[PDB]
Parts: sequence; C-alpha cells; structure tokens
Amino acid sequence: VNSFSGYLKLTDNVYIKNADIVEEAKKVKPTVVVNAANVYLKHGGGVAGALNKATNNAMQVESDDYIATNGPLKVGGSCVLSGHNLAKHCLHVVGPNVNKGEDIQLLKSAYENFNQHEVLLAPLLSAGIFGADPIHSLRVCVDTVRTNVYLAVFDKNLYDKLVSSFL
Repeated sequence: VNSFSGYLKLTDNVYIKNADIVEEAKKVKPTVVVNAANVYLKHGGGVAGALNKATNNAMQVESDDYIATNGPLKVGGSCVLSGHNLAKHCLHVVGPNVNKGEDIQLLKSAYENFNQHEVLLAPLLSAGIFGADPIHSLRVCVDTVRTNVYLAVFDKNLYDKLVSSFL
C-alpha cells in the first residue's frame, strides 16, 4: 500500500490522475518526483518551472552546480538530484523536445530511466511545451515503464481525452 489517492488504474503498474504535480508532491512527499527537464537543467517553464518555483529556486541553484561539474545531460538521459521540499529525490528526465526538432524515438529511452526507481510521481514526458502528442507519450510510458508510476496530468480536458482514448 502507498499514499497516492484518487488515481485511475490503467495497467498493472501505471496509474493516472488530473492533478497539479506540485500539489501532489507537496501532499505525498514521494520518494521520487520526475521533472520534465532539458539538457541544461534550466527550469524556466512548464513542469520544470513550476517544480523549481515551488522549491523557491533551490532546485535551480543545485542544478547549476550539477551542470558546472558534469556538463549537460543527453536527450533521453537523466540525473538524480534532491527533491527539496517536494520529494526525497527529483529524477530530472530529458524527453525529446519536438519544438527543437529532437527524435521522438528518444522518448522510449527517456522513459527507461523510470525503471531504476520502484515508485515515481511523474508527468507525461515530452508533453506540454515539449511539443509531443500526450496520447503517444502515455502509450510509450505504458509500454516501457515496468515500475510503479503515478502520472499527474495538469489539464482536465487532456486527462479526460487520455483516459477515454486509452487502449
């Protein structure tokens, strides 16, 4: 049993809810929250901007030190950093950004990072301002992630379309 509430079960291991991932993280304090990161860990907008704002910019300060030491992530890659006030850890995962022309096949590689963690609270990778089709993102998630993933979908209209169209 765990602390996640109000989720619809899609598969053995994937669950979904219409929720603000920031508000969900603050309530649950999951072991892992996933950030929709870019390779520079510049948390300006979308999910990343919202998570970083909720940490009072401490996520960005930590991220700047990580990049200064290690250089940029790979598209499809990840790093584990602090979850600050939101979670024990934040898994920063880089899905391809269609608005930068990145290869959508890298979305599967991005989701493979989730398999290193038994339970995660996450957004749909490459959705929102990353430009991918969220229906596609949910399909890749279900077909790639084997660990237990609790997906938060901000937009109620999109949530209802994801559920209604789910095969």
